[PDB]
Amino acid sequence: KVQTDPPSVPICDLYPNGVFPKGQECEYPEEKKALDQASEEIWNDFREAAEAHRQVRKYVMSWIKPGMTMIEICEKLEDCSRKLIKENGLNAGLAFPTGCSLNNCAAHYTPNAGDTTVLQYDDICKIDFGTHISGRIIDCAFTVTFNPKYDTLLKAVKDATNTGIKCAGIDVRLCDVGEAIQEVMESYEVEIDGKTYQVKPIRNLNGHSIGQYRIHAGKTVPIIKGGEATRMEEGEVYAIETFGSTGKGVVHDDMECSHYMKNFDVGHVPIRLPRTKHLLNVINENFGTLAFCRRWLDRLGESKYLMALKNLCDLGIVDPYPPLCDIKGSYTAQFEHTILLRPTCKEVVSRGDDY
Ligand SMILES: [Co+2]
Ligand SMILES: [Co+2]
Repeated sequence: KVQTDPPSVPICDLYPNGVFPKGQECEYPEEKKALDQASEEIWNDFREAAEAHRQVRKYVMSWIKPGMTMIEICEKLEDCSRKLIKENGLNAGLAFPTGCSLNNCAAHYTPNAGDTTVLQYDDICKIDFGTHISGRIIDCAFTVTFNPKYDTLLKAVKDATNTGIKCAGIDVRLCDVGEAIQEVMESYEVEIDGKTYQVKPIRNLNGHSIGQYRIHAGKTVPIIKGGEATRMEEGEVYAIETFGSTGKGVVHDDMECSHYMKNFDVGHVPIRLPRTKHLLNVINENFGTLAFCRRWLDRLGESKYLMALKNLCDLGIVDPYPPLCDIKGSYTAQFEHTILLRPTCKEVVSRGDDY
């Protein structure tokens, strides 16, 4: 068909032949064309997930408004994402929980059950959500504001993310990408409520390579100078993300934890404790090595699971990822895209007409 008003038609039904739209293709800063075409089914899975991400976020920008609760915003977004990705166990679905981190919090907040937080006119909210097909993950994120006082801070971070995307390429050193991002970000000065700031990158947050069912595959993309001279390689996939702040430019763990994920390297572990065994089975069936949140356990009918969840964290089977925040009173912004380092070109697979 054509897509519906509030979106409800799965991306795979909009593109009947199984061939999905490319993202932005870029020259990097024969045999390789054969090598590129050999992985076409993989690129196509990323593109299906990226078109779902494009259509979901456009819909979100149409209705997100102060006065909504954070739970209402997350549930309305995730409902649409499940429909457009055509959720099907671990073959298609949500790759990680909807981040909606506010103000000084830069990442890894999503509400748990009972959270009464309401979105305000002066809030700066980072919407970070992920889709996948067959474990091929799109990690892409943007910042929502309603007061025009944050416009230059948003522009700084968007320009820095685009600079990291342009610098990236096969054989490029990851430390060079960081230096480049920081140079652009720090070229911006902003004025918010009568105080001026030079925008600083959050130095202990980073982009990351992506692997199959593995949001963090092991290499990190720094956003300040001073990092490793490890090179980017042909065939790798990266989330190029940057964060800018008016605070210290450093985040710490804060608030209640909502995001959790099985450690990718831990094998099978026999458990006899009944509630802990049941919860690990629930995680293995529904999430595998993809991240989840407490709201997603509640939705599956689980209750009284918090001690079993703590047990799995203390065993090192699951890791907790608490919200990461700069100092009180500071403002943080984020923009992110997923890029594929194909043999013939760099594709910014999650690029849209919006950002
Ligand atoms: Co992200
Ligand atoms: Co990311």
